[PDB]
Amino acid sequence: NTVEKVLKVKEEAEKRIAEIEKLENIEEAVLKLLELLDEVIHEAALLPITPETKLIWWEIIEAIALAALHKLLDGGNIEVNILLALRILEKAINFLKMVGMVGEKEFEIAVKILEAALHVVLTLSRLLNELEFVKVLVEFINLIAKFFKVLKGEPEKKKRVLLKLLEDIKKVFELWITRVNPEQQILFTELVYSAIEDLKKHTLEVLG
Amino acid sequence: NTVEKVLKVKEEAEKRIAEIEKLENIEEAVLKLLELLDEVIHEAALLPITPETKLIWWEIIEAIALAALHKLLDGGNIEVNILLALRILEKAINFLKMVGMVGEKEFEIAVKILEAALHVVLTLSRLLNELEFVKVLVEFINLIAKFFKVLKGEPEKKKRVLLKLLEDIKKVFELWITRVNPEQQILFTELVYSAIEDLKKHTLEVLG
Amino acid sequence: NTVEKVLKVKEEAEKRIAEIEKLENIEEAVLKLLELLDEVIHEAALLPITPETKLIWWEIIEAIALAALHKLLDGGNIEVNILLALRILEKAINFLKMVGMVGEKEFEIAVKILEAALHVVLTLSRLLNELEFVKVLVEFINLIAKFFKVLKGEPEKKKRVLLKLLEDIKKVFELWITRVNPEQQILFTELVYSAIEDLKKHTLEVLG
Amino acid sequence: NTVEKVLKVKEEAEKRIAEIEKLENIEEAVLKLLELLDEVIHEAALLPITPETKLIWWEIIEAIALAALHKLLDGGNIEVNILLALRILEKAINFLKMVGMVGEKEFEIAVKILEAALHVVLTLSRLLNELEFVKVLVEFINLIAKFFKVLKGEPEKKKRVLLKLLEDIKKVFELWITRVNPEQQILFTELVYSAIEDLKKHTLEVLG
Amino acid sequence: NTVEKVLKVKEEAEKRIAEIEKLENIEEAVLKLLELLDEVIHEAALLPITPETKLIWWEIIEAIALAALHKLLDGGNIEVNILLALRILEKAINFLKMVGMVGEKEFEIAVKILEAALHVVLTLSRLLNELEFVKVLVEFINLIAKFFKVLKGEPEKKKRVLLKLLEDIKKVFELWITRVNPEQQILFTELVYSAIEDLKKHTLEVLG
Ligand SMILES: [Zn+2]
Ligand SMILES: [Zn+2]
Ligand SMILES: [Zn+2]
Ligand SMILES: [Zn+2]
Ligand SMILES: [Zn+2]
Ligand SMILES: [Zn+2]
Ligand SMILES: [Zn+2]
Ligand SMILES: [Zn+2]
Ligand SMILES: [Zn+2]
Ligand SMILES: [Zn+2]
Repeated sequence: NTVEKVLKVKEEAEKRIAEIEKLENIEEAVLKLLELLDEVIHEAALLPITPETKLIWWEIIEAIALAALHKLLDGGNIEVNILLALRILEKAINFLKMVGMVGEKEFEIAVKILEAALHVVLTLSRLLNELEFVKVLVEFINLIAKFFKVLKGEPEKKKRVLLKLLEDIKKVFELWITRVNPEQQILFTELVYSAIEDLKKHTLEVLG
Repeated sequence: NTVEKVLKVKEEAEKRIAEIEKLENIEEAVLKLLELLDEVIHEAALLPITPETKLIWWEIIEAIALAALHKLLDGGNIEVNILLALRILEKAINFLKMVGMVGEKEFEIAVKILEAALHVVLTLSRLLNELEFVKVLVEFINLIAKFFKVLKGEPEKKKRVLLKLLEDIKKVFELWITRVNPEQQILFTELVYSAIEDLKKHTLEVLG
Repeated sequence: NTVEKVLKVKEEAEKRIAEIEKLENIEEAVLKLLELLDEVIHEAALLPITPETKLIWWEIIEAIALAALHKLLDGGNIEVNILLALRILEKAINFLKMVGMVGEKEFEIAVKILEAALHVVLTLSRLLNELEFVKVLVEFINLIAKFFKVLKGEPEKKKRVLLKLLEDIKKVFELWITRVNPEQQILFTELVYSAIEDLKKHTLEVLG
Repeated sequence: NTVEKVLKVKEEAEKRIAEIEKLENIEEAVLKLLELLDEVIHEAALLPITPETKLIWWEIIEAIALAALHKLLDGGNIEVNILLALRILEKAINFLKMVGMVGEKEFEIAVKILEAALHVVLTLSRLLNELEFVKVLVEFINLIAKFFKVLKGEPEKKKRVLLKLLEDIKKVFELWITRVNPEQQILFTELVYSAIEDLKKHTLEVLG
Repeated sequence: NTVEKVLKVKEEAEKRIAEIEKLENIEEAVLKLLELLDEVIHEAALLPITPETKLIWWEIIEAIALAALHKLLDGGNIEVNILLALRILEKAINFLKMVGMVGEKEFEIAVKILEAALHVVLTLSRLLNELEFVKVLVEFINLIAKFFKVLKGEPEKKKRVLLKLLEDIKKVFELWITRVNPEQQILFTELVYSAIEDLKKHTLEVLG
């Protein structure tokens, strides 16, 4: 049966997650987690999707992704780690496209993954240069736009989630901007606020 | 009749624009929009131009170009996006050459395209390095000189448009220069101001 | 009986695979595996195909091909190894042609062989020059088009497999393109995206 | 017998240490000490480890490491010296991995090396910029996590050592933070306290 | 007697080594040393091997190989020198094959030759381009796999030697990777780490 295959995949994935967790070397652990995500998504693509297996696939993806993000917080190069976080998010979005329609549980899981990735990215970007920080900010805003355009749901819930993410981003940016001299302050504030407003317009038209 | 052909081209172009707008991947969307612009210009070159069809052709070009520029604001690599904006402007200038004489409506449309490209370029160049920023500035000033050399119109209107563009450039540059140490400040100020003065001279002699 | 002959061939092939695995020199090992594959295909052509023997033939082909691909990862010249991987894929496609109609198990085996070849090719192509890398990419996209044109199955499964392969290719290409200067970036991006869209068109029309 | 070989190695290492101490140029001395450490570790890996030779190997490694760290305090480029301290610590951790089980004396020696490296790193990082200082802090916290993950011992002793190291780090950080403006203060305090809490969690789970 | 012949070979080999050492031109000296190695191996193949003569043959091979490697460090073309180091290693491996069973002294000599070749290769590859450096790394990892597959010994000693070699390679690679932009960083890290994991799997299966 298909469900039996999915739970076998889940068991093997948890075993591999424990094995990687016992690897004592963070740089070679995140790559193994990414390869595990790739294998899981390949297996998911092999078999046809059904409502009962969607939740199990989402739990597998959520476990692997959260483990990988926390490992990204545990040492390495900052820019490489930010790139890896964005790539994990992109793989999640591709799986979202493949799985099609989602329910409330899948919506919650996807929002959890997005929120964890956002927190990791903000924590890591606190240590970048000015141009790199603002570039990472703009890139993540565009990624949020893509994620909300692919993911479907009731407009009110998506609006609330978007507001929460924007408040997180704004808090970090308003703390960070005080170090960049009053003219670069104006430049970066205009750029970031325009990006946020364009994001709001895009997702609000998506809601309609 | 030529007019029905041009309106059919317009209908097809709007249909393709909607299709591209629903493509969820920005990097593949700008390239498709540029390809659509190329096909539209090839069709325009195929049939001979008349006063009635000029306006319709300009609306098609305006729609495609504005969509492409806004998509350029929506994610990608900064330098590639700036190059693509300059490419869209150059295609518009080549179409202006092909058309020949331009009236008031066509002048207004072309000025709008130029202003949109300038705003996109400034917004994106805010995130570049020093040398790359100044190189982009000089390149866009030269592009403005070429655009005003090709385009014909009343000297006072062109003077007002040129002054507005120069004020935009000067505002962005005067905000940006405060971050580059007082000697590089003198170097870049000399270079940029000389470029602007040469642009003024060239366009004022173009007025004739 | 025919089935007895097929299992005799299978046993001989496994014995030869073990012998080659104990050969300690990779360049001679891949060629010996290719010769074994040729012998197996000749034997398959000699006997008439039946539904029960199709699975056994596919298992033999799968074992030999996966062993040869993993050996291709284990040392040699990069370009020769890429060519050998493509040759193994082409031999599998020719066997697919000779066999004809396939079930779900044969579909899974063929997709697994294709994915193993794709991963080997991407890994080996990371070390090529710009032009060679893009040439290998385009050649493999055309090979994927041929493979999907020859292989028959339900449109949804083929669409999912194609999407997964395209995501893999886009992953590697988007990591690689950041080293080739913002103008070659535009050139290669246009070329590769046009190739991918043409592949999508061909495959989707094949599905219908 | 292995033992007399190990004391030969010890005699040669001490002779080379004296020779390097008489070299009057600090940049060439740290590199020579690192080469000597590499040679000693190669010799150690050559022969199989025994309980009696473990102590002698640890005394040799402790002598070389302490000499190299003190030489790192005696002049050079700050960032290169911090990097070299981290690499000495990483070599000690790799030797910990190779040896395996560690007794009380080896535990004391390893903690001595770790504490010396920490004090050197804090002293040198006192002269860095804000971003570089906080990056070095986070890197060393992750290195402490790796060191405690590899090294085994009674939970209470490891807890006490961890508390001592954290008090050292916190004292230096609380002195340093008063110079970075009240908003960057909040940013860096959040980041550093989160890193310390993660370190505590990881180590305490390792103890269990 | 055979032993007398072997010591005659040794005496003339040392005489030739001194003559070559007095040659003042390194390019002609490495080729002469390689020719001397070829002559020695031909002589060794001429007479049948015995337990007593194996050690003497290994001392001759070790002397010639170490002299040739150090000369490779003393000037020439970087790529040609790396190739020549690999050829010296391959000749040593072929001699290992022809000799057969290996004791502890021969194991020690072979490991020393391998380590000398590895250090020469790392030192010379420090000055290559990105693609050439990674290609040399992958080639040497495959050569290490071949060497450990041909050479026989107790699993623990081979495991320790392999771990030391991997730490050497990782040290050089982690110093080098910081210059290649964060996306090529991910690409090369995935490639190299996968190669190292495959090497570990291969030799650990060989140990069993
Ligand atoms: Zn952690
Ligand atoms: Zn939040
Ligand atoms: Zn937008
Ligand atoms: Zn304006
Ligand atoms: Zn292998
Ligand atoms: Zn894949
Ligand atoms: Zn001192
Ligand atoms: Zn202390
Ligand atoms: Zn020399
Ligand atoms: Zn070494």
